[PDB]
Amino acid sequence: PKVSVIMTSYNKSDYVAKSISSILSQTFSDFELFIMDDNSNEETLNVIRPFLNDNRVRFYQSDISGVKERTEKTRYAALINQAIEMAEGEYITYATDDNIYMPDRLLKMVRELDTHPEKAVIYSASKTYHLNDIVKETVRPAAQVTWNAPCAIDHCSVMHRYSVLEKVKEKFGSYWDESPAFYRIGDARFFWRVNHFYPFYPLDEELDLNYITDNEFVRNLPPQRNCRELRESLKKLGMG
Ligand SMILES: Cc1cn([C@H]2C[C@H](O)[C@@H](COP(=O)(O)OP(=O)(O)O)O2)c(=O)[nH]c1=O
Ligand SMILES: [Mg+2]
Ligand SMILES: [Mg+2]
Ligand SMILES: [Mn+2]
Repeated sequence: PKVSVIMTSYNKSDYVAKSISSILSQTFSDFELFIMDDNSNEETLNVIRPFLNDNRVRFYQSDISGVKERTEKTRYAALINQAIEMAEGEYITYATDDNIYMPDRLLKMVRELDTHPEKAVIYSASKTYHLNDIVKETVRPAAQVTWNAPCAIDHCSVMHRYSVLEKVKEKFGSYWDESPAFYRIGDARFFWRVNHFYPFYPLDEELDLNYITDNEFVRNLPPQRNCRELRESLKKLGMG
């Protein structure tokens, strides 16, 4: 397939169907969809189950269980890294169980990369609906080429050439960073790695959607490193 969509899933029974469905109904149909479930509850598994009937879905379920295992690594990064190793697509993109793809997302992103061989990483604008019907709408723009993606661009707004992954692994030893110190902003940390070698090219269109309302787990992670740290290191890096 031209595109490998890598989605992660953990206990979002009320939302995961809409997420999956938004991918399976894309106008661009030449993709494989990895559903990397991190050993979710019964309710979640049962919502996902019918979608496994779609011949494009490649479902993998971990055996992870308990606070030690959930806090040993940034789980989604480990899952994403696993999927990357199995991916057959020329282009790679990410999805989650709480994010919705707009119908022409894959089509528009694939066209951008097909058309511009010089661009390796692209990103679109993203929209979040704050609920309570809608009380607030937040848009994350995609107006400029950027060498400083961390915390400015979301997990779910990017597509890149597979070849990007080689470079990243060559320097850092892995693709996404599994260190649990980057649990809250794992996307930013992976974008930080990519930004050592590639700028992110914009698609001034809103192509993904989030809905939001306007623990022994938290207490067992290491101190969390933050955005500022990443942005300053890239500014010092001085690639742009
Ligand atoms: C907590 C956890 C999340 N995940 C997945 C669920 C989501 O697809 C992804 C991000 O988690 P999420 O809870 O959405 O974090 P955020 O606070 O950024 O919204 O990680 C796992 O795979 N394993 C886990 O143990
Ligand atoms: Mg061009
Ligand atoms: Mg996030
Ligand atoms: Mn989320």
